[PDB]
Amino acid sequence: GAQPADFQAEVESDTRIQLSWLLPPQERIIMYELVYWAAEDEDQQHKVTFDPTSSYTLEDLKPDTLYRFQLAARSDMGVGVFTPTIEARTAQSTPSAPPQKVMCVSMGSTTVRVSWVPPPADSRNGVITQYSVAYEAVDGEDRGRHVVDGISREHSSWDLVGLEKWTEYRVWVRAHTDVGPGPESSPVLVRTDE
Ligand SMILES: [Cl-]
Repeated sequence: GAQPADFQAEVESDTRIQLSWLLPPQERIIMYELVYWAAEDEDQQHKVTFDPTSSYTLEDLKPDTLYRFQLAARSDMGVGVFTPTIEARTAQSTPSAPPQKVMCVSMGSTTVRVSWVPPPADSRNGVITQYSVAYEAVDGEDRGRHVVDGISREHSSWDLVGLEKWTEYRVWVRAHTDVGPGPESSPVLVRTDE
């Protein structure tokens, strides 16, 4: 079939982009071939073939990723040439994995230093914009969770202050993008001095 006309891409979400084009005039269209790839990894292309239609929503894409697309039409006369490339970028998401390497060390009777590294690069789904640290006493009177947020992305540690003396705490660390919070780490236990 003829090169598809008015081929366009619309971002729908962090994982979905809708492609659309014109139905070809007076052609016995049989199927379409959609070739797509991430701009950052142009050696890895994907093709999906499908029955005739004028729109296709690609799903399960990677968040915050610039994608490129080309479309070809197969008619009873065979497959034609591909469209020029078009592009669209999926939205960001929240992180899909916690901060890694979480450690806690007592720094006195009422202070604990929490340290971490960012979640793996492929699970950030956007630029990491803040961290939060949650803590909860294991024993003692206040058994509630307390959360410190707004920790800037350049921090790799944070001091929890004002804790109770000789008290054990659970500590969890969580990453955020502009979209919102990701999951928190598995808890690390730490006890204050004296
Ligand atoms: Cl929390």
